[PDB]
Amino acid sequence: PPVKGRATRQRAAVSAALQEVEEFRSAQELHDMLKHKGDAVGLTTVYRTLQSLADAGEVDVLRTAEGESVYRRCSTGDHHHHLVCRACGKAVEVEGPAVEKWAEAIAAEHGYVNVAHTVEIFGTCADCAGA
Amino acid sequence: PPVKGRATRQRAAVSAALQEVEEFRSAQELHDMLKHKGDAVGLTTVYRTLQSLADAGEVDVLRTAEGESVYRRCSTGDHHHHLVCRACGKAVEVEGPAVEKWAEAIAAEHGYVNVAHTVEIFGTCADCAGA
Amino acid sequence: PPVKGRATRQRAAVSAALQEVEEFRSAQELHDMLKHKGDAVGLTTVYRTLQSLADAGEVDVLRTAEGESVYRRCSTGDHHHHLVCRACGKAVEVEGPAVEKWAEAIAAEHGYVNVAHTVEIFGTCADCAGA
Amino acid sequence: PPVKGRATRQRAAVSAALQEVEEFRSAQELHDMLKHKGDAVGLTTVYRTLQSLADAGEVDVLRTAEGESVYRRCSTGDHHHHLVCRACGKAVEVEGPAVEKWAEAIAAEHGYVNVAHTVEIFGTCADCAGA
DNA sequence: CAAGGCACATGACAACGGTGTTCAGTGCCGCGTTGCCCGATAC
DNA sequence: GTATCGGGCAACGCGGCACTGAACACCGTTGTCATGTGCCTTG
Ligand SMILES: [Zn+2]
Ligand SMILES: [Zn+2]
Ligand SMILES: [Zn+2]
Ligand SMILES: [Zn+2]
Ligand SMILES: [Zn+2]
Ligand SMILES: [Zn+2]
Ligand SMILES: [Zn+2]
Ligand SMILES: [Zn+2]
Ligand SMILES: [Zn+2]
Ligand SMILES: [Zn+2]
Ligand SMILES: [Zn+2]
Ligand SMILES: [Zn+2]
Repeated sequence: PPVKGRATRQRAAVSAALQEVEEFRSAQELHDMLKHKGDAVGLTTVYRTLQSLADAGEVDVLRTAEGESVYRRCSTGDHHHHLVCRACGKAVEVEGPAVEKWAEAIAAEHGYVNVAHTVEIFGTCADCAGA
Repeated sequence: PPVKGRATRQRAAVSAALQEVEEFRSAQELHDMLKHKGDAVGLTTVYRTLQSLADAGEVDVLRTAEGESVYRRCSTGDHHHHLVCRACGKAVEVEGPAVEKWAEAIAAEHGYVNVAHTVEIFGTCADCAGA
Repeated sequence: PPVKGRATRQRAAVSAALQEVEEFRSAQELHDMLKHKGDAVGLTTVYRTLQSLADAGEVDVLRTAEGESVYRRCSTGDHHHHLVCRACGKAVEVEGPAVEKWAEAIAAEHGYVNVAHTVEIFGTCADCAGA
Repeated sequence: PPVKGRATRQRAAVSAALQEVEEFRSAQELHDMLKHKGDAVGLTTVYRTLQSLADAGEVDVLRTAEGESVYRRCSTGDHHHHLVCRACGKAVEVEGPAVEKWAEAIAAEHGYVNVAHTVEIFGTCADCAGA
């Protein structure tokens, strides 16, 4: 995820960290990892870099029920929904043509000016269910 | 809106406000409406009664971008999703058989033990765009 | 370390950590220890409690060369001075009456109506020098 | 006022401004003085040249309560402790042998390999007390 | 019907855990500059 | 042989834009203390 602005070690390090993690992680959880790495990127810098890469669309952003937003790096450039397990903290990338068609059809039925479908699935995997 | 908690004048006043407005409203906004009525239900009372109704199932919960939870009363007890306009705060109930099937299919392919899917569409109204 | 206002678990949690620690530590450093302890006090909560305890005099505060203030609970509330080992991150309490008298005499020569005398020492122990 | 860095017009201007002031001055404030003179020396250049002079020991430094760095040029080459009035912002150099001996003695019994003793006094002068 | 018996209730505070804004302070990549450094010069 | 002269010069200056460290501010939610309101047997 190349940052749009002039490259610096801190922004490059957060970009590398997003590639290193394949799970949705909040800024506080990522900043703690970078502090343990010894990179020295500040919590405020981690917030600014995560927001810039997410605005570019390089990293996907999701919100939990608690209201804490989480950011993950996605291999697929194309838009897709996600099935996420809270216990794993990891998400699966899946895209639905039918759900997208249903959202457009619902917008057509109500004559809504624009469509911004937000389909997200939250389920726990069998491995986490086992204890 | 039947409330599981012991019956009191305060619970009835907030329940009346929920029935009065179909559109999603924040707990603070509902408290302000009760203050205007003269019911003067306490903010700590409005927050507790809204949350209690939600666990019972009388009210449905949604997340505004600002991150403030909003509560509305729904006539139908069947599973449904909401097509809501952020600009006008107007919510219309929408149901799709295909979205249920797609969510079930993603859960089945990944073999997650328990899965619950939350879906909503954000669009402006044709009347709203009209000037 | 007591806080003047009504006590809560979070105020007690930061106070317990300051009593447990025998060295000066920053708000961010103390917060990471508490997060691992599972107390779950927020960084803003760590800052508000630390500042209140320091005002009471329960915890003595020293300013580091970097400029990030570090807080520690001293053995006695009596006035004293500290010699800090940078490698240890811990200090030894030593007070000189003569230095206070010297500061008072020179302050009187200055003509100051009232004066505040502060002394700090930065060094390293013989054991810390060995590597 | 010698500068370790290669001599140039900008370095001549910052050194002259430091010579003119006999009180602790913020690096940004010295830059403000230089633009007022019309020297138009760069702020980044003012910061690096002040740091080089401080490393040389030509101009002394003090850490303020806010934590910003202030630089004062001193007539006396020999070591001393600055008594800076909080109200005036001006410092009079006073040296005490006893405080140095006390710091050395406590460090020696503690067994510290090396120690640096720093003493600062802050008070309002009788003239400043007058209003 | 009213006093008791008891509970659940309320509300006003007193708190808080996120994410966002000021800073002095410092990366950076272009510029410039200065005493040195040499090659002449025609005498 | 000296000496002043033009010009190049490469290892260094400079400045402006740009971006970063902690400490601090906001805002929807509560956790903790007290008391008035509601009902049920017992009289
Ligand atoms: Zn994705
Ligand atoms: Zn989609
Ligand atoms: Zn799982
Ligand atoms: Zn509904
Ligand atoms: Zn559904
Ligand atoms: Zn609309
Ligand atoms: Zn102490
Ligand atoms: Zn003292
Ligand atoms: Zn040591
Ligand atoms: Zn000095
Ligand atoms: Zn004064
Ligand atoms: Zn001394």
